Amino acid sequence: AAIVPTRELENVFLGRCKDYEITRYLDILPRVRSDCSALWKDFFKAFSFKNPCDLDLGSYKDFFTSAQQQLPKNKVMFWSGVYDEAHDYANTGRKYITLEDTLPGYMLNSLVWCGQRANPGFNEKVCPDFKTCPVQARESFWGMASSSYAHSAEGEVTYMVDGSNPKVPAYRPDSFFGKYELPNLTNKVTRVKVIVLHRLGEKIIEKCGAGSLLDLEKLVKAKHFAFDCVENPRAVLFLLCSDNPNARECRLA
Amino acid sequence: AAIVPTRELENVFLGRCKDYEITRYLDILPRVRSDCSALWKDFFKAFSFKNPCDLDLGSYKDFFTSAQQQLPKNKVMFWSGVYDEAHDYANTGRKYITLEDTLPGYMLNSLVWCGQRANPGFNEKVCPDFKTCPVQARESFWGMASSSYAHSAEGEVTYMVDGSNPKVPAYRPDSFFGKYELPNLTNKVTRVKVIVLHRLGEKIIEKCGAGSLLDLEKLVKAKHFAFDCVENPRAVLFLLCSDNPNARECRLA
Ligand SMILES: NC(=O)c1ccc[n+]([C@@H]2O[C@H](COP(=O)([O-])OP(=O)(O)OC[C@H]3O[C@@H](n4cnc5c(N)ncnc54)[C@H](O)[C@@H]3O)[C@@H](O)[C@H]2O)c1
Ligand SMILES: N=c1c2ncn3c2ncn1[C@@H]1O[C@H](COP(=O)(O)OP(=O)(O)OC[C@H]2O[C@@H]3[C@H](O)[C@@H]2O)[C@@H](O)[C@H]1O
Repeated sequence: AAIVPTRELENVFLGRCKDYEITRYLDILPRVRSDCSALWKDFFKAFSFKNPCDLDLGSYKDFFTSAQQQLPKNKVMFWSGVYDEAHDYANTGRKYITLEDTLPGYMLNSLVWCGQRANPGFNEKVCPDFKTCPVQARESFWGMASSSYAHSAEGEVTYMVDGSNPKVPAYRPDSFFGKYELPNLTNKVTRVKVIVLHRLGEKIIEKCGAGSLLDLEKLVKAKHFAFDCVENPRAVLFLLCSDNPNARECRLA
Repeated sequence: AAIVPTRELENVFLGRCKDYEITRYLDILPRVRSDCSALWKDFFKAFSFKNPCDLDLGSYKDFFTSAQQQLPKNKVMFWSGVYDEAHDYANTGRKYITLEDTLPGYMLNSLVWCGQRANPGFNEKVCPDFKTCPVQARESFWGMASSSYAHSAEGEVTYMVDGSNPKVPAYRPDSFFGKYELPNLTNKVTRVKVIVLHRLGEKIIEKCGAGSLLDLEKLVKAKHFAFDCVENPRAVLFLLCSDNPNARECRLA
């Protein structure tokens, strides 16, 4: 494990960008004003010719400004600890939007990149363990992405959490949700709908109305939002049951 | 009576190629030897500067010879009628490979294009509907696509079909599957396993052992493959029930 940057970053970013422009999410999400080139100048300038750890929460502000899309009322989803589950359920924009569906999220998803001072101004060979930079440098991209996404959310929002992780509560201030989403939700949000995942054949850790979720309910209420919570709603249980068919909580009548 | 084609077709095609090339199906599918630019050559030369209907089964043969990646033993799936449920089940290469997960597939999926013979060799305004073009010109691309895909399979293959369509038999000789995939399976293939879909709260139309599935079962046995069949296997079913959780077919116990 040495962190390997994405080869041909500009070309890959440009590809993804053009592809999304013309063919992805057309009626689910609006297009952005900026061409794929300017977005690049914007994304490049933020990290290039600077040291890997030489970045703040303001670095990519210009990019995120060009790249923000109006988000559909009531359809915005945040997730913690449940990447595969939340994304199957959200269903590629069809049921809910996730960051990964937005242009910015789509473009940069799974990509690895960093600066250097020497020409060319980005490092194509190696990249530092993120644990070695200042948090605001290491969070500077996806933190600002979350912030900007949460800011744009209107209506009901939905949040999917993991209620079975004995080592990690369903809700925590130190997650990205906790740090960058929940506190950035505007007064154009009305209700927070929490979906709690209860892993098949695993012990239930976080019940709804107790521990960290109650903690969360208090915060939601404090922000003058409406709040509700569900544990394993049907629609979701079945997604679950598909990968673990012979599972107990999937006994068909 | 006529359809609009995909804007900036080459940008889309290349962009896609580079995103596939660098970032998609890495642990799952291998890369091709050709530069993106070369894939764009064999491909454009097929339909370019011709009547929109001047296409046949061989037109794109070089493109499909180029874009052709070996396929992993046993993970290869065909479908007819059941698109979303098939790609849902397959799970973006995790459980099965679809034609759409492959380089040629990925690239052109959903795209609309057509030659004209005047500059620039393609029409950017308008293009023919389905029935408007002859059978071999309508099926030149996706049929040749299906051809190689099939030619390349090994071990167990998998066929998912619609068993609830009064208008269209689960199996057909004149489907893309029956015209192009089936005839081109090789002695390296050993078994064809069918999945019959039975849409929820809809009336069963076809069953294993019968109708076109029996026709099919014989055709298999005659090319010397083992055969197998199942109707709404639990794993499949649960996906279906996630969209219609209220349906009788999946009352929990
Ligand atoms: N798509 C992304 O690259 C990305 C990653 C994390 C979070 N987010 C945003 O914030 C929320 C999810 O993150 P969270 O912290 O609340 O829960 P989280 O703790 O589950 O986020 C971690 C998950 O995101 C990816 N990831 C792993 N390590 C990461 C790292 N250190 N930095 C960023 N992502 C990492 C993995 O899929 C991982 O399982 C979502 O609502 C989303 O909007 C986006
Ligand atoms: N890639 C396509 C494709 N792309 C668009 N379409 C495709 N059909 C088949 N294929 C391929 O042949 C098989 C399905 O063909 P067919 O049984 O005719 O699909 P069907 O379910 O009969 O085809 C459904 C519709 O989708 C169109 C068809 O022209 C038709 O308009 C698949 O395994 C796939 O490999």
